[PDB]
Amino acid sequence: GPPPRFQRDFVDLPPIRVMQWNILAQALGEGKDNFVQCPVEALKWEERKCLILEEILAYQPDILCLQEVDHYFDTFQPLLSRLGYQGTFFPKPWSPCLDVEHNNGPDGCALFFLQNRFKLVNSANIRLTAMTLKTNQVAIAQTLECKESGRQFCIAVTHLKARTGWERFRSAQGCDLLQNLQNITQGAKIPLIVCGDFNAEPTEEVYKHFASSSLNLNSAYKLLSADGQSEPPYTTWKIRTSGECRHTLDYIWYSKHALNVRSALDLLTEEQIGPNRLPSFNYPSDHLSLVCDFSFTE
Ligand SMILES: NC(=O)C1=CN([C@@H]2O[C@H](COP(=O)(O)OP(=O)(O)OC[C@H]3O[C@@H](n4cnc5c(N)ncnc54)[C@H](OP(=O)(O)O)[C@@H]3O)[C@@H](O)[C@H]2O)C=CC1
Ligand SMILES: [Ca+2]
Repeated sequence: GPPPRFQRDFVDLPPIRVMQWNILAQALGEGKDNFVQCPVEALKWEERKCLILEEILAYQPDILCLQEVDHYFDTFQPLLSRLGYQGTFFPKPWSPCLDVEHNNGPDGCALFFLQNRFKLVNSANIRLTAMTLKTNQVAIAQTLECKESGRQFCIAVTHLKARTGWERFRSAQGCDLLQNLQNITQGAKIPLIVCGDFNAEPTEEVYKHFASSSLNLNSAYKLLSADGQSEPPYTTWKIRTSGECRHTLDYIWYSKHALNVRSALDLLTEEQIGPNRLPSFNYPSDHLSLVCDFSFTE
């Protein structure tokens, strides 16, 4: 069928468009994930590189928050720079990509913004800790200033520890991240948007901490549901040796009292995604991109 970027629609709910995407590290896609039903030819870097850029070009985001970026310096930083994006990259200290014999270096988080829209006010590369234990996961938090209005806001991207058995570990990481954002936003004086692959479904403690934080954060993709009270049924969908995995791990959190969600990019239906799920010949990651338009209240 056609590329998913031709199937997904924006639900209507100087806007700022934020895109959240775990793009699937090249070294991990070929060497560790064991996508037993995705053809190997669809995982080639040249094919994936082109599909990732096409997704970004389709949605023309003002802010791009990425995880699992192992081709920052050779691909995404130079190419997106030519399109007007300023980039920041922060690698995991011990990336699993380094376990692959022909990898392209460590993966990590990246944060891109359109230079002609925003001025960079401050930036922090945060190594997440779990009750003071130094972990292998990271966050980037930047304060930006709108060059037209003068409004400042904070954008953060993170990637938490994966897999079952790390629920308490993820909760501690999230608490550290929230603690950092408390400091950077001066007690919610600055509006906040947090993008990440939290590697946790809404039933996990880490989700509840974000949902009950005094930062007053809402999850943007809940607004796709009828009453706006439920997270989407999935943000990642693939088939491993272990079995078919379909769950919600990706979120865009936002200051409920300071930002309004104007739109959200809808999900694929079961019929549209195809029997072989993601990734595929027409989509380069096992996670769907999340895209929302925000506006400042009043
Ligand atoms: N540098 C070196 O020399 C050595 C590296 N290692 C270590 O391996 C460790 C792994 O790194 P870490 O950051 O903790 O990675 P995580 O445990 O947090 O996640 C594993 C990565 O593969 C994806 N994934 C999800 N489910 C599975 C699965 N069932 N099987 C395989 N992959 C899956 C995940 O994506 P998603 O988020 O979407 O779920 C994720 O990106 C590192 O600490 C590294 O130091 C091991 C030996 C030597
Ligand atoms: Ca992955």
